[PDB]
Parts: sequence; structure tokens; C-alpha cells
Amino acid sequence: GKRVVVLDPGHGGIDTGAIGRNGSKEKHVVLAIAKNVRSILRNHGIDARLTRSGDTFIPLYDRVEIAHKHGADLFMSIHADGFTNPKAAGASVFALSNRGASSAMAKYLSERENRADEVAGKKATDKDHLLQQVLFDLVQTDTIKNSLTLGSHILKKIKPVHKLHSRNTEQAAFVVLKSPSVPSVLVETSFITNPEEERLLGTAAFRQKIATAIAEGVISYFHWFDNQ
Ligand SMILES: [Zn+2]
Repeated sequence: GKRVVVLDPGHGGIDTGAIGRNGSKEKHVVLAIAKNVRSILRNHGIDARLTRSGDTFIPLYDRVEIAHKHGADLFMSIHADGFTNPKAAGASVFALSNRGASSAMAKYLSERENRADEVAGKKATDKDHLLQQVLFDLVQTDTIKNSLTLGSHILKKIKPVHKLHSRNTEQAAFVVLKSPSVPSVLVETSFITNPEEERLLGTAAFRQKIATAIAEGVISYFHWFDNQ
């Protein structure tokens, strides 16, 4: 009865994700961080798997399908996305809300992240949107509660290491958080659009520090869960 954790490095292939002022691509940065997290979790006896181990495009639903196929106890998307103002900064963790965004920045990023599927030509029909809302509405309460707890465990560990954009786990209607049963969060490691954070994201030490904080968060979460 080993724990399975599925890590989704956001973007990939033709989807660069956000690009920093000095040209860094989210997709490369988050693959590096995701791999680091995997290693640490496996060193501690958790069966951690990637939705992609190379530079590949994956549709948002397929990322969640991979979590389901592997029987995940936990699913985590890792990003480093953008805002239109270079001054937005700090790390975030998000869980689902089907009712409405908890913050303006949650609402902004859920839209930006959810439109990643468009890079492949596939603009979302109304019928697609209806199916999303229905599916978000079906997510269990315990799932969302557990994702919020996971989220506060991760923020607790990031906080001593790097600026938080928000002290709480925020919520919005992220497609990759649509699993009814698997606790799911999306982690923003920084804003790549902030020049200082782009620079940090460009360093092995920072990527390692951030990945360490994320893995400690997961581990801390499993500890809490087992004590209940
Ligand atoms: Zn992203």
C-alpha cells in the first residue's frame, strides 16, 4: 500500500507556458522542478509519477486522465505562469471552486491556465464549457477539503523560503483540478513574468529549494492524513 502521487509539469511542447521578460519558458522550468520533486518523494518511499518526462504537449483532460489511470492518492500541477504586470510576484497554491474564484488572481490564472488547450487550435465550445461546470459541480466536498489542507501544508513549507503571493490556499475553476476523488492542487512556484523571480527560476539552487518545500508539503500532508 505505497502512496501514489501524480505530478503534472504544466505546459509542454508547442505550449511554452508563460515567457519571462528575458526569454525563460515556464514549461522548461516546471519540468525541472517536477523532476526534483519526484526524486525527493521517491527517496522517501512515495511512488511519484510524471504526466510527462519530456517536452511534450498534453491536453488538460489527459493530465487528469493520467492521474485516474495510475490510481493517484494525490495530484499536483506545477506551474510558473504570468501576469500582465511585471510586479506580480510570489508563490501560490490553488484548489477547486465551482462556485466562484476566491481571489481576482485565482480567477485570472484559472482562465490563463485553462486556455492552454487553445495552443492546439482547439477553442472551447459552449458545450465544452457546460461539461466543465457539470464536472466541477460533481467533485466531492471531502476532495476539495483535502486539497485545501494539502495546499496549506505546501504553503507552510514554501513560506520560509520564498514570498507567497497569498498566505492562503486560494480556489478557482481550474480544469486540471476536476478530479472528483483525487485531492488535487495547482502550485504556482512564482511568476515567471517578474524579472527577479525569472532569475531565481533560472538557478538550480532555487529550483531545488522550491522542490524541497513542495515535497515536504506533500509528506507533511500524508502525515496529517494518517493521524487523520
Ligand atoms: Zn502555467
